[PDB]
This record gives sequence, structure tokens and C-alpha cells, in this order.
Amino acid sequence: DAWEIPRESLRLEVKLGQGCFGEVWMGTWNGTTRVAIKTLKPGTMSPEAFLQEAQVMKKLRHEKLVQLYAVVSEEPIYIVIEYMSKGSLLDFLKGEMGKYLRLPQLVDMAAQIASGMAYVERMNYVHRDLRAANILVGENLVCKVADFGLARLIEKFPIKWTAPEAALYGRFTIKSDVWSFGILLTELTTKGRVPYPGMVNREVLDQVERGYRMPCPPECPESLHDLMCQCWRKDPEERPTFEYLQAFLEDYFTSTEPQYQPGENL
Repeated sequence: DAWEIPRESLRLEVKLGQGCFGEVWMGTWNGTTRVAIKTLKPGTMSPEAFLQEAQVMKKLRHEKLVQLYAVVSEEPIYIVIEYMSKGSLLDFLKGEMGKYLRLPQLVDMAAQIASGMAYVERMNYVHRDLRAANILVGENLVCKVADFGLARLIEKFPIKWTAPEAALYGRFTIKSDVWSFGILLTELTTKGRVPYPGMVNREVLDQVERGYRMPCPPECPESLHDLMCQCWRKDPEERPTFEYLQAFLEDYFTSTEPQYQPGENL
């Protein structure tokens, strides 16, 4: 198809991350544009299924999603994307710039993810792996949803982010995505800490089933934690939409916490 490109048009430069798929490099494309490239290693993952990520990226275009640019479908295999200068949200949150983030910038970042996910929502897709590690940060604190490896049109998984019904019964929906967004809201409010501190996977599964939910993070306003609790409702279906989350987050400091004053950490 028309996404395909020749190898030579590219050039890889700096290396960025490593996984059991391959590598991630920064680079330039047609020697004029700054790009990012997700390599494969000598056929370590199934070739047809590896490009099933980009297959999905092809049909999604939104300002708050990492934009596909090009593909080299002929071995050695690649996937080329827009470049996100500030790396992953998880690294950002716990790194050196992370400590000066306050509630208004963190709420603004949540708003953007929600805006990106609301688009997924109206496109009838499911992300399946929504979390801080899967969001990229650009310049001006812009945040975009990434790592569509598992995204599906609506037709193991780290239970700490994954809704109960999806971890147990493989029932992934946009509403399981909502659940992960609730956990993503805790990573934002704690500068990037792992949820369910000191709890191990099976401890998390057993406790969540019995209705345990993480408490208000320190200095997080109750109204933001209430939103978290809504996202973690037992019935997938009583959970709010992204569209609602987007709108509630964008308007937060006027409609919900107009009395917010900056604290020690948030």
C-alpha cells in the first residue's frame, strides 16, 4: 500500500529503548524531517503480526495520538512515526522535570490523554494497554497516546492497570480502557509511582475483586479521586465515557475545584 517507503529515505541515529520485538531509534526521514523508528530483530516476532500494530495506526489520525508516517514492510522491518521529544510520560513524571509538575499541568496532561482516548472511543477501538509508559511527551507538555501493539477494533496483561473483567475473562472494551485511565490518574498524581504499593499481582486481583480501591493520593483533591472511583466501578458499564472525562478535565479548575490552591507537591 501507499504507506510503504524505501529504506534509503530514512536514517537511524540515536537508540532509545529495547524490547523483545526489537529496538527504537530516533532519526531523520527524506533527510529533512525528524522521526522515530520501531525496528524488529532478525525475525524475533511474527512478521505479519508485527505490522498489525501499524495496520491499526493507519486508520487512526488525531492530534493526541502518535501519528504513523511510513512503513518498511520488507525485511528488515520498520515502523516510522512522529517524534516525541520528551520521551515517555512515566520517565517524565519521575525524572528531574517531574518534581515541579503541579495539579494544573497534570490535569492538563490528563485532559489531552482523555481527548486522545475519546477519539479512540468514537472510532470504536480499544487500546488495551493504557498507562503512563504508553504515553509520549512532546514539547510544550503535549501528551500523545502510543504503543498500539494490542489495539483492536471492537469485535499476561499487567493486572495493576487492567480492569478485572478484562484480566479474568478477556473482556476488553473502551470501558476497560476507562479503568486503566483511572489508574493512569494515580500515576499522574503520585509523580509516577506504581499503583497498589507493596501489593503483588495476586494480592491485587484478590483485593480488587473484594472491592478494595486505592485511597486519595496525598494532596489530590477528593473530586479528582471520586473521578478515579467512577473509573473503577465494578460494572464496566457504569464507568464514564472518555468524552465526559475529557470535558470534566479540561474544565476542572473552573467547574469542580475553583478553590484549588497549590500545595507542597500538587
